[PDB]
Amino acid sequence: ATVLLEVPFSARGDRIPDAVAELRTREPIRKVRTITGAEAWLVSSYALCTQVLEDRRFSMKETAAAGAPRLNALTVPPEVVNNMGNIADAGLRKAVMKAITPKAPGLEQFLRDTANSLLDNLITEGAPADLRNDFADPLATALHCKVLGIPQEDGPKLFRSLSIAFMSSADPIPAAKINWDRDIEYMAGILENPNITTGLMGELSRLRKDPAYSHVSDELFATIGVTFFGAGVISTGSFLTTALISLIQRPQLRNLLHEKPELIPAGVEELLRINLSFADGLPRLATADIQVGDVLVRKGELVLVLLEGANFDPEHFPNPGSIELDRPNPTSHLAFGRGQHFCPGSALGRRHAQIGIEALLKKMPGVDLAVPIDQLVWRTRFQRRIPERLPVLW
Ligand code: HEM
Ligand SMILES: Nc1cccc(Cn2cncn2)c1
Ligand SMILES: Nc1cccc(Cn2cncn2)c1
Repeated sequence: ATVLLEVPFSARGDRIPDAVAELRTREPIRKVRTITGAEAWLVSSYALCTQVLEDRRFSMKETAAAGAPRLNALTVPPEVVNNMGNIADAGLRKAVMKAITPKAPGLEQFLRDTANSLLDNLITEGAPADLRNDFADPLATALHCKVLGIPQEDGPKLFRSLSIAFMSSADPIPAAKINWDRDIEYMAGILENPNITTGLMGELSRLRKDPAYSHVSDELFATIGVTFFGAGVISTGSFLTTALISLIQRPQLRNLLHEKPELIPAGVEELLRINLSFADGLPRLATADIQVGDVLVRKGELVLVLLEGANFDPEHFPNPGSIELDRPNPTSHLAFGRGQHFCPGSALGRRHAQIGIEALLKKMPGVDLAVPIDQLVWRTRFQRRIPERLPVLW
């Protein structure tokens, strides 16, 4: 006898497991067991991933209900799982979305200058350099302090919550509450701090005193700062780190982008498509009985949308493991989700990666791994796949 197939399959973010293509061909929706012991439906084709993400009866907010089958334990309060819904209900969606575009005057120049400074520091110090801890993550942290309007020197302490806040655990995590309550207290103080007049927190601070928002809670305003910092920094830092591995493993591409930097946006879009940064499928709870493929999903069941299942589906993306800059459907991947919950940071995340890559390739055109790739240490039981260190030379 064997036990029911367990998820996730592997924490390694440098290769896709052969099980994904076997599932997708043979059983593109099938039952699995999560780390909590709950059963769930794992969906792994482009067609069925899109179906689930476009039908709101597969609900994100209902995954927080008491007694539901769970992918992992909550690391935030349960109402926060409906964060963007709560922001829309408070009349804040347009303003939040506006503050996190990469379009603010000076923002791109600030990203380039920050990237170049970080890279000059590594060159001065000499190889090997850790491109996660000393490049991608500080670049994401600096970006988010600037986008929020908060001091750059507060970024490192906020960032050190993230190795716990984004855990994917079978059980509640006591440190996640300690850090959440401290970070909410910090963001509440930011809303009271007259120096904070720019970025997302400067805008929320003004709207908070405007009569049209007088009954929006201070808790929601503070929660927007904590959740957008955390989700944006973990998502951009982890994506850029694993994208740099994919790039370094393709010297030909590396060299093409270095020669013809105008191709960096197309290269980043393919790097998004093939990215393994999400460690788990996106969870949803069925609110009705719904046919998905050969399975009737029942009300109350958990469904997990496997992004690499969609993004490596050869019926949508022929030769899915190859980066091809001339695809006719280049942005149709699911790296930013799809439907109601499509990522509102998508433009920002694209620009962080494009600028980080352009700066790296101009400063370190000969970048290469400084250790055999199998020697990277992949973080486990986490919502992202990331190497603990990314040692390079040039
Ligand atoms: C390369 C970087 C990023 C990737 C790959 C990414 C990916 C995603 C994905 C897959 C979702 C959908 C989740 C779901 O449907 O269950 C999402 C939603 C979200 N993302 Fe991102 N993200 C990135 C950057 C950012 C940034 C920069 C921010 C904010 C500063 C951000 C904030 C959010 C929020 C608030 C949601 C929830 C939206 C909703 O529920 O309507 N993300 N992101
Ligand atoms: N209030 C709060 C904030 C963040 C996370 C949680 C869930 N949890 C409860 N104990 C450990 N984690 C509860
Ligand atoms: N960037 C990202 C990816 C997956 C899930 C989320 C959810 N979120 C909503 N508010 C903060 N985080 C955000």
